[PDB]
Amino acid sequence: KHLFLLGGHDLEMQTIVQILTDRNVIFKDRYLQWDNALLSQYEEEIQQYGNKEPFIIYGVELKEDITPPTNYIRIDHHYPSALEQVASILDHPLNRYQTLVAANDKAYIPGMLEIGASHEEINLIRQEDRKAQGVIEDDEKLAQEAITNGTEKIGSLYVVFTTANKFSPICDRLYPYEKLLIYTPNELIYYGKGINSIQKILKRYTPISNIFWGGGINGFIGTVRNRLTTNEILNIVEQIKLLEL
Ligand SMILES: [Mn+2]
Repeated sequence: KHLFLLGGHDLEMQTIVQILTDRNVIFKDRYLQWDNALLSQYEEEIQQYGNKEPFIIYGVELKEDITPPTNYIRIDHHYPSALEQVASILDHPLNRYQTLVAANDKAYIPGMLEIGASHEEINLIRQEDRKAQGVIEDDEKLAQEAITNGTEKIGSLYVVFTTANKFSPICDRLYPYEKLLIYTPNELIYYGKGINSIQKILKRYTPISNIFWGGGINGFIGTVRNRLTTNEILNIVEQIKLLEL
């Protein structure tokens, strides 16, 4: 008797829920999100089924903050994706939509281009991932108005002013880009090349406790919402634009 505990919600997890549902496999979805994708949320299930023989508990991208039981199998990324692993466990053959979900999860748009995604499949997967991540229609429409009316190109840098709360509707519509700076009155995020030079600027204005970053070709660096004043953000924006001279 297999039991799945699900973690952070994205297109993959939403595609996993659908496969589990169509294979009649029991799962508990606590509508979790990356900020709280912890094995601790499921202690009630861990204490009912854990170490009991007949049950195998699969954890799907669950952070193991408490000690897992003996009948726990971890499903995460390191190499197959959680969707592929779950699909091998269930011997479910992935359809085209599902192979594109897996590719998008592993490698964003380049991963879909490598499997031969048409332009309208990429848009559809991108749109469906943004919905599954909680982007509301308003941010989509604010991204279109920001791109159309508040986007200003300087050197290789895209600079976008917006009142949106989520920025993926902007990123996905401006891709491919080399440098992208998105700012609101309350936060800014920088995407693309040169994150370390942007790092010097941000530290001149805030502790590193309020800065978040990720490396690589899809690298980014930004400030946590409302941790900088609007005046400080406006000043930081100018200094980033002076890096293009
Ligand atoms: Mn994944």
